[PDB]
Amino acid sequence: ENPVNRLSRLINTQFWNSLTRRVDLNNVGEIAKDTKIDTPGAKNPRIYVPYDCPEQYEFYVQASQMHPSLKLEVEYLPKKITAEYVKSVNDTPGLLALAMEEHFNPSTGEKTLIGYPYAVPGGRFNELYGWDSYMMALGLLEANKTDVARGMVEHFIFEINHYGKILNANRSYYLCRSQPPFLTEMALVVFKKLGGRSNPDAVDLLKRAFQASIKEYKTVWTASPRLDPETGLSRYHPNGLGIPPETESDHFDTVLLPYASKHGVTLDEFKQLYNDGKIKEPKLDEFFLHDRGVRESGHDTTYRFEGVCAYLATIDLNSLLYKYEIDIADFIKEFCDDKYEDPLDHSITTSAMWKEMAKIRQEKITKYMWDDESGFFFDYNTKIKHRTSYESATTFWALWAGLATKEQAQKMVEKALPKLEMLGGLAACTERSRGPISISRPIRQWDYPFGWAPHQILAWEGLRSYGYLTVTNRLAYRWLFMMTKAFVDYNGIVVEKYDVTATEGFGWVNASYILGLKYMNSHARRALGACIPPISFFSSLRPQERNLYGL
Repeated sequence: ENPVNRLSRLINTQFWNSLTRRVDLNNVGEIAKDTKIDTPGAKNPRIYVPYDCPEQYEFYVQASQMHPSLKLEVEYLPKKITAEYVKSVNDTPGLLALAMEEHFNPSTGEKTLIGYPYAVPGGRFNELYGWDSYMMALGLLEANKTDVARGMVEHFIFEINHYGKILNANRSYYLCRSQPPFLTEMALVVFKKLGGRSNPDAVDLLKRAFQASIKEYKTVWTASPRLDPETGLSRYHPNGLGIPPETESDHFDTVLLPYASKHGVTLDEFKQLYNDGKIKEPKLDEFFLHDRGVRESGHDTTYRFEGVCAYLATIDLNSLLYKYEIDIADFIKEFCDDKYEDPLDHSITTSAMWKEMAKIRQEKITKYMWDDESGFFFDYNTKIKHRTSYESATTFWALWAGLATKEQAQKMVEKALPKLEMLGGLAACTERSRGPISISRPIRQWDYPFGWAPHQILAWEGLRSYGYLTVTNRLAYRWLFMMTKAFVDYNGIVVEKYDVTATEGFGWVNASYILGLKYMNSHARRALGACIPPISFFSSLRPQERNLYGL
């Protein structure tokens, strides 16, 4: 049996199941156990429920009573979840409620609640994460595990409605932070799979997911502080107070120690004083704004974002919002007779207005970000008004999104791609841009020489979209080879991160393997199975087949 098949098989059956979760009356305790925070208030597990969800409140109370052994506390959240409140529950952390489906005893008619199912990114975790869940949904759909993927769409709808945004993960201490947005596409691909228009259930889901997406776009991404009104582009600029509690106790000690010493106190004491707004240190308040912004960017961390992130209008975010605008334009044209009225503010929009927003975004991005010379869309700093020159694998999100001109795609493929394409796929950024590594300045995980699943997946699809499928094959081969070599040599371990230079795997890594194979014919599968590295494999082909890999 061929290792590419053993791994395919394992991912598609056993790993997704090992990675499935579903909240019922008996496990709520297990799932809510949190160790990331250690205070008296954290010793007991806890679940926070929104203010307008009484059945759900009843449910988790019932759960707490059926297993008093656990000491499961259950609080209601405020209708208005402010940053100050969120800080106020740092010492009493909790799991957040998520979507729940209704079952009914078909002869008695008694109502029951059971969690819509989801997947976690690794065997270690129990929470629903954000962007990881779109990639996993793609993977799950291929395994005909559509219900788990749909559950996640169900959950993101719920999160946007009750917590105001899609969350990094469904815990009290993440309430002020989001993730890169993929709801429109996530909802479209689950919808194609359940049947499309011919499925009343699917159309209802599509609608709920687009009401939500429009609310997310208007209230989170093009709003508040995250919008830079000058450019019209958006930043990862979450609200939030004080020190993120969930982190390693000592995580921030080296940056904090000088401040504590400037103020004549110990570190413990300085923490407290900061976290009660009693320090007036501007450049420390800024540093935590960027740290929050990093965590919201999903790229934790990289030198692209260290000490800048929340002033950057990223190609990352602004590509994804382009996608939002296009997808919403179609949705309104096709399922709202071309007039959508937002029920929350009675604002009335047409597909043409949405397309126009997209059009404008495209010009705005091109203007501030595009560099015809190198072939990269660079992030734009919005505080100092100046372009970046960090060469990121996220430049491909512009193909994925569909916002790049054909001339732009050519230039990126010809001149940018070679600076990112390493032995095992796309590195998250180039060697040049990472800079020199030292003990002062150590290796960050989302930089060269590392390559990440999501970056591959988005690029594969982006290039396929602009007619570069032949390049996707080459890139896929490189990634799949490297994953397959690892699996063989490390005695069955699938790994979190790869340098392109356990029993569960990892969500988007697993999904990357299955998505990658769809591009690979029999021959390529056999060579991958024989652990033949790309240079050798390509070199063995007749030049007609070598053209399938654009070589």
